[PDB]
Amino acid sequence: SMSNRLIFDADWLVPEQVQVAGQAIQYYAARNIQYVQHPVAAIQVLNVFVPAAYLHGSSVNGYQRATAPILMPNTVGGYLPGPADDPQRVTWPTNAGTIQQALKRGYVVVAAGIRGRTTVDKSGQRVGQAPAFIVDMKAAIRYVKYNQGRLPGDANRIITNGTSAGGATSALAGASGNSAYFEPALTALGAAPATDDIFAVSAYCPIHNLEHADMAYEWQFNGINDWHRYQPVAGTTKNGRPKFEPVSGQLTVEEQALSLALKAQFSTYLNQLKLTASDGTHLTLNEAGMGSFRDVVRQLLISSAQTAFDQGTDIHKYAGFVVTGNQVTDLDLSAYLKSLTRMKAVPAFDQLDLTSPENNLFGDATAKAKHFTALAQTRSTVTAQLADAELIQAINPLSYLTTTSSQVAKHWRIRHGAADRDTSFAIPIILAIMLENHGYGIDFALPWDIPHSGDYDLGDLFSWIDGLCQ
Repeated sequence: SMSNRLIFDADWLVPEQVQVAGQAIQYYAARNIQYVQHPVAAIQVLNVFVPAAYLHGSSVNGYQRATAPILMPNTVGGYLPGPADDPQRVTWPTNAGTIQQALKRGYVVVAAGIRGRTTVDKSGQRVGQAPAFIVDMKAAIRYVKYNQGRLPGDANRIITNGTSAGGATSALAGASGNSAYFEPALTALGAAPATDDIFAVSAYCPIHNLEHADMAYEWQFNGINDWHRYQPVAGTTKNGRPKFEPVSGQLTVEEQALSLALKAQFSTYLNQLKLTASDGTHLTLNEAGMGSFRDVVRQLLISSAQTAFDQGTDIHKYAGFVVTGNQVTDLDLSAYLKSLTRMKAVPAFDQLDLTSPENNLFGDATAKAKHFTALAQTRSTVTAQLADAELIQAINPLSYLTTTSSQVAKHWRIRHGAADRDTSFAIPIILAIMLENHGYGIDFALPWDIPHSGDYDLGDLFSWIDGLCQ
């Protein structure tokens, strides 16, 4: 209610400790903070964790109470709700280990709970479909910035972090700072009267650009007709984590037809982005999906392999690499992809029968799921509506990056594993190249033999943050 003044009080902070790694890391915690005045769901609270030194007037890793970075990780995956995280959390989903390491590194951590597509309100109505996830993330950032003077950490050094749909959430927060689109939603929640632009983005395998992801996926995987992925199993886990088992299928003839069409469409979409190489050349694909853009994808995979080769990894786990002396000199990209295998069927994101996580993300209180592409609406196998075009644009980080803007975070670190088939490699590459081309700081790689996952390179992520902030 209006009684909630959204004022942080450091007297709320209580002392705790956690092991990392062989050592007791001391910090203070304030949990279950209602970060808006009119929440519609119990999940909309945030936790604050502060290195102990900052309540005792001292320093950690070059930082102090006034100056520490504020890491804002989220636990969103699959566009599902993401509970507020905690270094003590053992319940799934959690990146508690990352928070423990972040505190040791001197970062203030503000971990906000985020609605997602299955969230319902007290009356059982859905209230977490798009754009709830990003509205909540923004409302948490606003809480932090509004409380700059009271909350330890520098609110001008907010760095979001997330994996998968949570990586899209982090990227979207960095891309969409202070966008008017979201203001009515934020006003209706009674979010704090502050800005929501942030300093830097960390994103692992961001599942974004949804309305073009089907095109990209078939550009990458057309010609591969079997798909292999995972499905939940029964049993009850001590920590609530889901357990999985493999499952596969073969594309139907309908799917093969759509696949070849979606692949062709990708070239038209890609070329019109006007992506440019470092020499100024337009990165393009021809009608067959071949060209300088494909050469960039290949070179990033060769670079991934070279880094691994140099460490004594056997890169011939996968097919296609040409090694000459000590150098990975080329790559048969089709062979590599056949050995990696296709994960998703067709379309991979906007399913014709509205059964994907992304379909459900684009539902609303009336419609459980919607299409978000013209192709899937036209070819729908169930009665269905298309989501509003403005909403689809508003939740795509690329919509904001057609220019050099100062609402956009200046610094980006994006990773997508070279063994990650949850979206085409083209999707994070497009994001990275657009950022580069518009003058933003972008540190990008496809780490070797990494699956769909995040937070596996914290030493390097933290060195990047410290390079920006110390």
